[PDB]
Amino acid sequence: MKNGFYATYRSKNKGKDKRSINLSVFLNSLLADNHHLQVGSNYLYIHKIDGKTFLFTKTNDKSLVQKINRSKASVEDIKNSLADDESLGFPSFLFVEGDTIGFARTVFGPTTSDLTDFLIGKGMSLSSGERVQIEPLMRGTTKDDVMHMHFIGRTTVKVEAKLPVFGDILKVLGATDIEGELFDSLDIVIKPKFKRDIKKVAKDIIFNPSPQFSDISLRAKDEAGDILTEHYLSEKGHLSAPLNKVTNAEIAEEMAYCYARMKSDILECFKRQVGKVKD
Amino acid sequence: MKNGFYATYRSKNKGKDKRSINLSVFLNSLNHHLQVGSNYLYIHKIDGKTFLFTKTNDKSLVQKINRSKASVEDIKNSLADDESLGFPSFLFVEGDTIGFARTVFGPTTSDLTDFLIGKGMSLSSGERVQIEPLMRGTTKDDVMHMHFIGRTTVKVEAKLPVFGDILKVLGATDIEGELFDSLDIVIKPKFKRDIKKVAKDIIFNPSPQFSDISLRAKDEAGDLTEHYLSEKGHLSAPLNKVTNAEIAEEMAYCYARMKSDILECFKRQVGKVKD
Repeated sequence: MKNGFYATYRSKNKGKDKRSINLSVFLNSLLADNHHLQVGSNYLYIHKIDGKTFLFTKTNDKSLVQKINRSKASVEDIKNSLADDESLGFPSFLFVEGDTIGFARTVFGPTTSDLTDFLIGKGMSLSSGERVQIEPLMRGTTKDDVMHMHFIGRTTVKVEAKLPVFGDILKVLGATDIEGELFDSLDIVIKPKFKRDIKKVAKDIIFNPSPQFSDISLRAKDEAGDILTEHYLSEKGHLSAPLNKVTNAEIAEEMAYCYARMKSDILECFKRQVGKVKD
Repeated sequence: MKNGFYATYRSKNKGKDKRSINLSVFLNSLNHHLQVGSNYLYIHKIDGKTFLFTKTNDKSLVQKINRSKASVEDIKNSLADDESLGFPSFLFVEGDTIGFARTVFGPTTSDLTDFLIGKGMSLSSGERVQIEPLMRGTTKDDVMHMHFIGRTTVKVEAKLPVFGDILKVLGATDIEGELFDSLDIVIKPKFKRDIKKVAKDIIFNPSPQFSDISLRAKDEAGDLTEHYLSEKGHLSAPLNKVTNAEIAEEMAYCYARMKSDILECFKRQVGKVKD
C-alpha cells in the first residue's frame, strides 16, 4: 500500500486561522447511523477498526452498494476480517491522532481527496470561506522507489539500540562500554554540501543486503521539478507489503506502530509546514 | 571566553508572539556609543557578520575614541586583548541568531539588549526584546564535573577520516566526500536515562573522532542544558595575541559549522519568529 502522514485542520484561505477538525470525535459520531456518502458516481464508507483506526472504502459498483446495504451484520464487525476480501469496497486505512493522521491506500482505495469530500459531505462545520485541508507531511517509500529517485539530499539513518551496528558506531567514536539498557537509538544524519545530490551513498546504504538500519528518513525529489519532500522507509516494510491474509486489525496495529516510530519526525514536520492549529 | 549561540526576537503575549528584530539591518543603520548611567557601550563592525561590542566607564577614554574616529581597518588589526575601545565582546549576526562571546569584563547580552533599546529599537505594547540562549559553549574541563549527560550529538565534518569509516560501516562503498558537509551521530537514551559513560568516552578520546559535540546535561546535581564543545577550543581559549579580525574569522567559522544544530535548537526551544 502507498502510505504517508498528514496534518488535518480547517482554515481560511492561505492557511489563516487554522483550527482542528476534531477528526476522531467527528468520525466516531457517524458510526451509530452509518451510511455511505455518494459523491458523483462514487460511494464512500467509513467503519471503525479500533479506537484510533478506521476503514475507508470506496466503490462505484451499484451491486456492491446493494450488498453492503443488505449485509448489515457483516458490516458491523470488521476488525477481524481479512483486509483483502474487499467486502466493503476498495480499502484505505486511516489512523487518527489529534491533528495528524496516518493513511494507507490499496491501488483503488479512496484518497485523501476522497476523505476531504467525505468530511464535507458528512457535515464538517465550516465558516463561510473555511475549508477542510489534509496536508501531506511525509510520504512512505519503498526500496525500488528509492532507486528511481531523481534527487536525494539529507538522509537520516535511524538505528535501534538492539542492532549490532549500533555498538559498532559508538565504539569507533571511542565508546568502551555500551550498556544497551540506557539507550533508545542513534541517528546518522548525513548532510550534503549546498544542494548536492548524495543519492549514491543514500542508495548504497538503503540497498545494503545486510541492512544496517531500523528506519530511514530522507529528503528527496522523485522527478525533476518535484518539491524537496521528506520520505520514510521501514526495514520491515510491513505496510508496503501486499495484503494477503492480513486482517483489518493487524493493519491498524502496524499503523499505530509506524506512527509511534515516526511520531518525533511527524510533529517536527507538522510544526514547520503547518504551524499552529487551534486546538 | 564565555560564548554561546542565541535566538533574537521581539516577544509578547505570554511569549507566544515572536517578531524578528532584523538585527543586521538595524546595526548597519547606525553614533557608535550609548551611555547607560556611568557606562558607555560601543558597537563597531569588524568584518562581514561580526561586530565588536565594548563597555567602559572611563569618560576620558570615551572622548578619545570619539575624536580619534577609528577606521574599520584600524579596529580589525587591533589586538583583541588591547581594549583601546573598552572591554570587548564579539557579536556574530545571521538572521534571528547570534554568536556571542564575551571576555570576563566585556558587555553581556543584557548590555546588548540595553544598547538596541537605547538606540531606538521599536517595541509594541507589552513587547520585549529577548536574546535567548540556544547553546552555551563549554570545555572538556567543564564536562569532567558534569554528573548527568542526556541526548548527545557528535558532529563529524566530512574531512575527518571517521566520516568515511562510518559511511562504509553502513554500507556506503563509493563516497565522494566533496559532496558532503558532515554527519551527526544523535545518541538518544531511554527516557531520562544517564549516558555520561559513552558520552565522556567519546568527548575525552585522546584521538578525537569528532569536530564538535552538543549535549543536554546538568553540571552539578539538581539543575537539562544544551551545551556545545569544539575541537580546538579557540573561542574558549583566552584573548592572547589575537586580533579582532581573527576572532571574527573564528566566529564565522564556528557558526558555519554549528549552523544545523543552532537552527534545530531554535525550532525546538523558540519555534517560529515572524520576519
